[PDB]
Amino acid sequence: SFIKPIYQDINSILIGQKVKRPKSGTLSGHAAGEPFEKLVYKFLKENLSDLTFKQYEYLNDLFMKNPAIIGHEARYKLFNSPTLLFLLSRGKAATENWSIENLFEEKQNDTADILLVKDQFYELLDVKTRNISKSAQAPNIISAYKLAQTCAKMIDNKEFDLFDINYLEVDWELNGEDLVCVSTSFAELFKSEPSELYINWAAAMQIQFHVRDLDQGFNGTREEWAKSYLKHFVTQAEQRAISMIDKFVKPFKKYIL
Amino acid sequence: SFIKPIYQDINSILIGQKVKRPKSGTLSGHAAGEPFEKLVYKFLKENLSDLTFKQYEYLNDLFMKNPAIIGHEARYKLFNSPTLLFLLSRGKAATENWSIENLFEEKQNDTADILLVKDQFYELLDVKTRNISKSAQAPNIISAYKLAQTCAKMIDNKEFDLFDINYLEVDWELNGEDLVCVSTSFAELFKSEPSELYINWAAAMQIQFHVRDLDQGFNGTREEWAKSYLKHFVTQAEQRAISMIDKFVKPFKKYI
DNA sequence: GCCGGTCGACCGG
DNA sequence: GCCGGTCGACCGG
Ligand SMILES: [Ca+2]
Ligand SMILES: [Ca+2]
Ligand SMILES: [Ca+2]
Ligand code: NA
Ligand code: NA
Repeated sequence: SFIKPIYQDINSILIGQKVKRPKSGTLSGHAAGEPFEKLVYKFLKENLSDLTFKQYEYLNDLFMKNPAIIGHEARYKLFNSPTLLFLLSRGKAATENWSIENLFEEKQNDTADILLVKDQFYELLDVKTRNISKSAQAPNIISAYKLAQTCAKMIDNKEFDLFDINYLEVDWELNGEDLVCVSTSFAELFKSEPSELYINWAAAMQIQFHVRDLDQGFNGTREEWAKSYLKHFVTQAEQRAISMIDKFVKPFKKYIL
Repeated sequence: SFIKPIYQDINSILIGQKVKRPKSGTLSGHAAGEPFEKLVYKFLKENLSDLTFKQYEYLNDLFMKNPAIIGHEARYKLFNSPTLLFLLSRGKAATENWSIENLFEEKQNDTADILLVKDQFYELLDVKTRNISKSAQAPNIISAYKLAQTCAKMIDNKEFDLFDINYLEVDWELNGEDLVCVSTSFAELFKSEPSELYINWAAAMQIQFHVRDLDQGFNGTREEWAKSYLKHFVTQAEQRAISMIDKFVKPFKKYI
């Protein structure tokens, strides 16, 4: 990680940073701590200025550093990596229409919140804000499906030393007429036991876990991670197939016969 | 519907309205046109003050005119309807610790945005916002599961005349800073063909469609709508179990 | 004390 | 038309 070494510099400037609350008055979903994510990034941009990039920010530069390139085919080859492309790309149309006049904007679908790149190594940073004023179910981490594919693309293309997926939990609470961070948590996806990783199918097939509680004792290799997770996914997919019928079918069959 | 009769009147007030954008970043999800639901409730309050209630505002009122009744037990009996309870009631410890000094607030998973009650009849209205500046996918209408549960309850209790679930789509487009409502659409769930409803399992098993495109020509009994929906629900469920395997199993089995 | 359901609203490598 | 993932972050009728 490119943040791990300065987690204390970050964690510190965070706790106690009174930030105005959303003018909307819902504090749910994106609006929840959206301003917080911005807060985190802004710091990196000033500390690790050379490695910090917003996912679209990276893209716009990537394309702009190669102006003599056009079309989707050519612009995709600029990733020099299938996996890393499947995680950061935009889509035929969006890619083909890119321009210095029609840049890329933040897309709700984007895999990573912030990108940290250096020495041909990428760190996909996804921050999760958590309202400490209450106790709720584990946040959405990432799509198990998009994770299963990323593993396939890793195994097939043999790319085990290219990127990392790390999370930064930002605990906040309501105080007065504005929000306030009260603590933080960091963890590395590829450092946790894959087999134990929880997949919430209904919840957009997302993996769910509080960063604060994520274990980090995986001693195996990266290749060993992918292959191990992909096995966990399938198993859970099968198990879910059955349970789905046992829960959304059986108890209702007495209304159609 | 207590809204329909004056749809044209609401549709005229909303068009033109504006809402300042948040942190000036990704106006999506709970942070998108969300604020427009606050304008629907407002105008609805001004023209139907005796029937407009935030689902929580309503519950706080119910309990407030029943000082004698305390405890989750009896407090639930205050709904006088299982189904509606499954759709409006709050948690156990929540209804227990309720006091005029600890009222209900906005819950993130509350079935409705607005509740229009009148003469023992309810209208669970769910407002939908949308940036028409782009051809986007259809929004989450409601949990297909929660719906199947609702119908099943409607048949166990014969409650085929008590509530209606309707939707109000409000389209907006960015204009400098604030977002300005440019259009509107209204539609009644229980009028659409319960069999042509699209269940997106990966998307919180939510029913998905754009209000402006929902068909309104069902010509059966409410009892029929339910029976049908459960037949359509149970079917799709089986089909999903099979689709999963061929999409999250076979293409990944080469890896072990 | 183990687990997963719901709301909001997004385009198509 | 039609089909369907994905990011965000929420507690118990
Ligand atoms: Ca995030
Ligand atoms: Ca709504
Ligand atoms: Ca299309
Ligand atoms: Na994520
Ligand atoms: Na809904």
